[PDB]
Amino acid sequence: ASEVPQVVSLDPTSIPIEYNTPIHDIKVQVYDIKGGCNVEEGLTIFLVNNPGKENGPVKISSKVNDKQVSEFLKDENMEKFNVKLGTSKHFYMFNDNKNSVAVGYVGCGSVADLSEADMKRVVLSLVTMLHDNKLSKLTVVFEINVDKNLFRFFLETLFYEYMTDERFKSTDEYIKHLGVYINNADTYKEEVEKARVYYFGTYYASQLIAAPSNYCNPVSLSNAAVELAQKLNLEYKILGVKELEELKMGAYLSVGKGSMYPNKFIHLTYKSKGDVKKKIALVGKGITFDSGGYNLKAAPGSMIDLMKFDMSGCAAVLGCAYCVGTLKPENVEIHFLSAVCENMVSKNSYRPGDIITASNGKTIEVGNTDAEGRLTLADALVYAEKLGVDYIVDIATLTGAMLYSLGTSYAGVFGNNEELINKILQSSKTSNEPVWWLPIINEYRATLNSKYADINQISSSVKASSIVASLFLKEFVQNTAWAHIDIAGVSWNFKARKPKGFGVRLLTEFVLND
Amino acid sequence: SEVPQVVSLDPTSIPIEYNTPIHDIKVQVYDIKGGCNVEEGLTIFLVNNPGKENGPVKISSKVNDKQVSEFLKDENMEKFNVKLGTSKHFYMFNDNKNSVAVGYVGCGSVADLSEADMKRVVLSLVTMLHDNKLSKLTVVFEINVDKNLFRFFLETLFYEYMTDERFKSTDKNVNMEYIKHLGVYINNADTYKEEVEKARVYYFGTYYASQLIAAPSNYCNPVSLSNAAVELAQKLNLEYKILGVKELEELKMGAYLSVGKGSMYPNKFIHLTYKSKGDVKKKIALVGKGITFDSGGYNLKAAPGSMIDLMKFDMSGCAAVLGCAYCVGTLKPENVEIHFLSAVCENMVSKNSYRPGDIITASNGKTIEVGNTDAEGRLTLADALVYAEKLGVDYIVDIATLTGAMLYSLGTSYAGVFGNNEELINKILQSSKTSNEPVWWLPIINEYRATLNSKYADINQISSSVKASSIVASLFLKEFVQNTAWAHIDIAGVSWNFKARKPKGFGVRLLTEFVLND
Amino acid sequence: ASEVPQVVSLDPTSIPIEYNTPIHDIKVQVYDIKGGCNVEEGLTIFLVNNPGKENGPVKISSKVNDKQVSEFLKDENMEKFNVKLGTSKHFYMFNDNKNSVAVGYVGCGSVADLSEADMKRVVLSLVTMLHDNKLSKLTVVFEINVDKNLFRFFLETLFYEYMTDERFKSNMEYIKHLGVYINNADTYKEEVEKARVYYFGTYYASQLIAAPSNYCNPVSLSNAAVELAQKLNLEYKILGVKELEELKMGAYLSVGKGSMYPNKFIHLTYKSKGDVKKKIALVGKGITFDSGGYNLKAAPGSMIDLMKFDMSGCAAVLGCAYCVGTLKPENVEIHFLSAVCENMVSKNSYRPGDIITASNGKTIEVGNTDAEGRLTLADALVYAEKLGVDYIVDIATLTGAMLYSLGTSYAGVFGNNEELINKILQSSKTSNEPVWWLPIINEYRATLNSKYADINQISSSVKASSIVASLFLKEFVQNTAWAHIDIAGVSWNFKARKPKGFGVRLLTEFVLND
Ligand SMILES: [Zn+2]
Ligand SMILES: [Zn+2]
Ligand SMILES: [Zn+2]
Repeated sequence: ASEVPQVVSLDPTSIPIEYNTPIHDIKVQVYDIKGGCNVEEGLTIFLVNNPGKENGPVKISSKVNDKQVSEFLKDENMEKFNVKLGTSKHFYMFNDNKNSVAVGYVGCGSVADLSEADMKRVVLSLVTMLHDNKLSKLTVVFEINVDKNLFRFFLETLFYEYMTDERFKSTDEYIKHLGVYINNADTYKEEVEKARVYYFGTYYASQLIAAPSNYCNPVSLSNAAVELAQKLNLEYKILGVKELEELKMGAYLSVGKGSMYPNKFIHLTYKSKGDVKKKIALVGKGITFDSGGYNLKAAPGSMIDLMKFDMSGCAAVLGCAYCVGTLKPENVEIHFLSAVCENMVSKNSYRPGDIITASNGKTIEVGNTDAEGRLTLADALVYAEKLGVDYIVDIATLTGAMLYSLGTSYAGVFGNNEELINKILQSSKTSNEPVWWLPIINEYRATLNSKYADINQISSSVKASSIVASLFLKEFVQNTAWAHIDIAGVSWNFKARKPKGFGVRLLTEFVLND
Repeated sequence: SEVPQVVSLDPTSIPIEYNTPIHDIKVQVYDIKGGCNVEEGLTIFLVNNPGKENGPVKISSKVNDKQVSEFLKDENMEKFNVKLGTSKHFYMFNDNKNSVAVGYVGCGSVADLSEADMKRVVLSLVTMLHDNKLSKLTVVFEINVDKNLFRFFLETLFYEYMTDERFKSTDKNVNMEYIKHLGVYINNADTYKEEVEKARVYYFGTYYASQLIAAPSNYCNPVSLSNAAVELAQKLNLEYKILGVKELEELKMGAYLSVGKGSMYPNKFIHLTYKSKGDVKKKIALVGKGITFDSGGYNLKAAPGSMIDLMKFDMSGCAAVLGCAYCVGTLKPENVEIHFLSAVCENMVSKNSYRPGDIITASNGKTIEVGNTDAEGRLTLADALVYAEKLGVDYIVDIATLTGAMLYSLGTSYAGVFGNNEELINKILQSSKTSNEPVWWLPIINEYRATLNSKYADINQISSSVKASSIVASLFLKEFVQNTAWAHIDIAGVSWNFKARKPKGFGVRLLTEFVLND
Repeated sequence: ASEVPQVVSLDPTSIPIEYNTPIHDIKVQVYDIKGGCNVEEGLTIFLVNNPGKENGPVKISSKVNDKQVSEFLKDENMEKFNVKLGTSKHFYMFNDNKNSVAVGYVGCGSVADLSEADMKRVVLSLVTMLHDNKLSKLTVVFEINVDKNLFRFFLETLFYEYMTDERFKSNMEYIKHLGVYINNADTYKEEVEKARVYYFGTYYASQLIAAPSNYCNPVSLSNAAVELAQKLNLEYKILGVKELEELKMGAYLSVGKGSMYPNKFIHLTYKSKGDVKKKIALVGKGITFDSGGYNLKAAPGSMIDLMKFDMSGCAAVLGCAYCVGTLKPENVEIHFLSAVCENMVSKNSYRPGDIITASNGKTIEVGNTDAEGRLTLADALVYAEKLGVDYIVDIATLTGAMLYSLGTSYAGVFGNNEELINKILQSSKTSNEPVWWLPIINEYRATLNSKYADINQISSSVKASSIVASLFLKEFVQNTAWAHIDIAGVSWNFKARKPKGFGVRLLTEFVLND
């Protein structure tokens, strides 16, 4: 940890982090639906669908251990309501002990197998029932089929969407118990604490992303990474400017020349206690603010105000270290890397046209100072490869063109090894964080031929930027299976005006499945 | 106090002319009933024809000279008309056989002249003084004007006549001489005599504001401007205090300090005070926006129409306040205590600048999410308004070149006024009427307040959905006044005279009248 | 009826209009709150506040005539909920007779004086419940204070927002009963059928606006006006191209030159049965599609896809004819005028630079074909002044600058007569359609001095376009009190994606109170 420089004494010197969240105090109990449902304090919600009958009637199938409640929920009363996805209703009644109880349902539609996006919709409806109601307990009854992974996803999403970030509130009551009734409850029980770990990894990444760039700068972000490593007993090394110069990391150093915050390179290590059978490097893009540099983000739709989110890759990688440090997988050694800097406008900034030398000796002609993420990634990839790992996976908010290709719902994966790419797709399936494979088109490579330097940073002819940037990055991996995840489109949730913490669960499923 | 320089040729003060040639003009008001002596220089009749649009010129005064009277006969004048702003020059020999210049300016056919009408009349008169060498001008009012409008006539004649040559070097105007005497003939002269020296004080407050606004950003920076304010206070015997960065850190003025983080000039907060001898009945804070240059910061002013070359003028609010301090310090009103406040800084691009997305904390403890670094004026004004309210004052009035949207609502002639108290608003509209500086009341629409809701901070600096940005800025400002009558004058559209390529010094007379009226 | 031209046989030949709406089937009853509440049937909603306590607990005071619901409404239950403006909850339960009811509340925040905008939010939250409700009755309990006009505004807004427009389409049932409990119920009763009339005026204007330009064109619009006039027994005349040529309406006819639809000038008249003491012309801008013409709407932000709404003023004037023809004021004669045409790109369109002659003989130099609204209004105003009326009021979606001056909530009013402006502002207050007085600054008039014509259509220097447009219109009224209402910013509800029908209630209040 290093001292964070300040312009004025009011400049903050750390990122505030909440570790002990109210989600962590919630006691979760899972019961088997075969024993019937007890219905007492709090709110009890049934998840009901009607397969094949679009907006069909509600029917409650589980046994309920209360005669008054069973009478309320009989088919004759419930058929006046429907299962349209996301629809919900609240019921109030007195039970067999003459106590008042709150019951309800959320509609899960008429398709038997819910997609990740469907389930999020169900969760959002459920969370509007928790907001503005002081409840001590929620009980959820699954009258719908879900596999183990989708059940976990239900929990993670619930926790994440319910949790509210109030770190930056100044002048401006969570349940204590969650009951779940499900068929074959004993097989779903194992997902509960995994879900709690996954929730905090994602929420932790989200806290880092959402923290503005005066709070979250290269020095305070690397200090947060140190403090994480100390709580988790990971090994850690933060490389500063003198060390970076010695390693000849001139692509990464040039991007950070115009910042008042010194570059800091984050290297965290998890090692398994047993024989190591696989070595992995996870590389996240870490630009704490992206002004564009002398290629300033001034054009309509450039969104300079969103640019604190340009370290979302480093955040996903640190959220992954949290989950890995907590779950403790065997047989694996994982390095978590991020070349952290800030891209600013200064007398000291690198310029359009500058020629700079990366730590593998390749000279690069800078065509646009706003394509800085690929320069910092190029030195981090060289460093990752020198570690002698089996796989290198990077994750980055790299290109705006992602919005035009896959949009805000799916991230793109590119890579040089099909087996690795399949493992990432497999991890997408089991994490329920959607990614789609996109090609590295070798025909475009000639457009990176520089008249003067070994290579151009950008294409002056090809508009397919996310592909061009993957071609550039590929030049910095000589002999290792490598994949690149571009999360520029999926990282920020525009509708809810907050980060998704996207990638933490995807990467962690990758490591654990391996 | 010491102004930092990058090279030794960078200026270390704003040049300021105090004893201007207007101050050397001897002015005498004479009653028209005695008739006009016509003996030297230029004599101009202000003449109308009520009813008859572009009607003929007919002189109504007695003139105590046979020759000049002969020249001014109706038959001779009938070739000429009274269309607003039209003028003519005559040359003749009086009874003492000395050459004499005589003339008229047309004042139209509507016997009640607006502020804009009287401005056209003065402009034509000033064209008659330019490119001529004259020792004496006399003006004969053959029109009806109230006391305020007669004073406006003199203030405007003085301001428009005065030429600002501080930054000329090889191109100083060789042929520029000023009159030494001004005679005015008018009905019931004794009653207008009091307006002469008041006009002279109002002219200078206004010209002084103009000098600071016109001074480029390399002459007028936060250190040199706060230094000029100290000098002004010292000449007037006002109490004064300039708060520096260490004091502003202790006061926790985080919104104001974030704006100046990227500047080579330390933030300086100006606080001057005028206090009447005897009973203080009203305490007022006047707060002026004092951004000495506004580049936009990282939301740089790069879009077509953004006029970054005009942005030395973004301290026009602070100039108005300082010109007001001049008039107040000179005229010495009773029963008031006036605080003249400006949070002065410069909005620049640097490794040190604040960024879009940053969350900063104001001196009242409110956290603010920056959505655009070029909305910097309301961040500075938020901390200045907290400071003003902690002074225990009865009224807070701020004046500011805040939003370019003023050009689309009121344009270049009228300023907009917003506020939280209808009595205060009405006092401002009243002073608008007696100062002849036009203002229009605009609404603070509370339905837009929800668009300032921030997901992370207590409040957003800017709306992402509402385009009525002068209204949104006022709703933002209103959050920094808890329980005091407050009004806000947006002068972004009126401050610069685009036609004449100079400042208006808008606001000095409006604020003084407001103070003196109280 | 004129025949509607068609390019293909599938082109529509009329505007579909619903006259008998489900709102017209609602039986409304108003009871005094001091008597306590009958809650035995249907959905009951309490409007509740907590003055001084930001986000304070809900507390319901009314005595209710049901033991189950009474239990539900006890303080210990309701304090789980808060009063933040627009927040709502509602619960299904069984009443003392084991019939299904539902009960809830809508939060009215912590300030006793509700504004109109505040009241819209309350209504929207109530409407959200209604759009999921199939109980046959709604009871609204006012545990808050509102004046007569605000209560009528509550009803108008409830009816307007509840009603949904399904004319172009190929969960709920509309209620049949509405009960209101409010203090001084006897005085509020006279507001009910006035609200229902104002609601339909506003909805009918809305149906015209929302109808796309292939349904709603100069011929189909003026046909609709004739059918309206017939149903209300108003006098009517539609002026066609040959009559408009005889009348020398050169400015209006030039704007419509490029359209396939002939210009149609609408003139309806209501005349009171008694002595006529005031004569009024209401003139509405009626461009059924504004492409901009050769000055095409191609710049970012020009919103060409919204430009079916450029007949909003005409629609307001026609909604007002409905209300006036229904309510039948005494002592007045009202002329409802619109110069209807469509502004298109064609070999036949007028061009930037054309000099055109208005029906008062003034020659006009066209500087921009997208400032067509004021050309059509110039001839309409001349037409109106020849009728010999006491007051002319025009209403028009005239300048996009309105979004930069007053925004989307308040319209601007400009005029040549202080007393008429005062009556408009007073009607704004009583109709709850907000307007703000803006000046006609005479110093800008010189910017309309054309080198070649009598006058310019636009300024080439002044950016205050709403004022400049008003200066231009003012040249076409010689000696009559006139006011101009610019509703460009307030006519379309961008968040709800539908028209407001703005101006119907303001116009009616103006005519009813004069
Ligand atoms: Zn970037
Ligand atoms: Zn500014
Ligand atoms: Zn139009």
